[PDB]
Amino acid sequence: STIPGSAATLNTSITKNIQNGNAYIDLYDVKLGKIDPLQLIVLEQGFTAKYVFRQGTKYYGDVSQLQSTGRASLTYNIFGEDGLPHVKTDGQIDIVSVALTIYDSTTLRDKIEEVRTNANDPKWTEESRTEVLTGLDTIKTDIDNNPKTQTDIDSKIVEVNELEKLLVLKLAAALEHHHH
Repeated sequence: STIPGSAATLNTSITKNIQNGNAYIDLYDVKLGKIDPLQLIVLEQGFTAKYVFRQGTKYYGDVSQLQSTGRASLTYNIFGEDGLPHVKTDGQIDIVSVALTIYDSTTLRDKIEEVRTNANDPKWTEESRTEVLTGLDTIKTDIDNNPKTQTDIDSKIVEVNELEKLLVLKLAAALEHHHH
């Protein structure tokens, strides 16, 4: 919840990015400039924070530099008004470390739009179109609102491919409706 003596606390109300006290960032959102890591914490008056990501063998000071998915860390270094690190009551430097999952819904989102476009072709029965769009809407709502791992993203791509196979041609339906 809040590290004893720390001037910062994780903003758990930002449920797209914070779950179970862990952070998640979707590179899709990053490329749209939608993610400001500073908005994920609440700071006491008189203190500032600078974030630093560690991923692989590199530190990154700008969220826009994240380019690979996987596990990483997100740290907020906390500074007093003099620009120096805050030292807490307990004699330790004030830093807030958060486990980070980086994922990318970009290909899933493209896939979803491709199936949507396909499904909207009037050659498909309305009943199959509707079932397919319903499944796509469920997935899209989920990724819009809820953080995922890349494994989960990849599994949803498979679900989307499978949904697309539910489309039925009006031609096929008209010939099933025939009687000899």
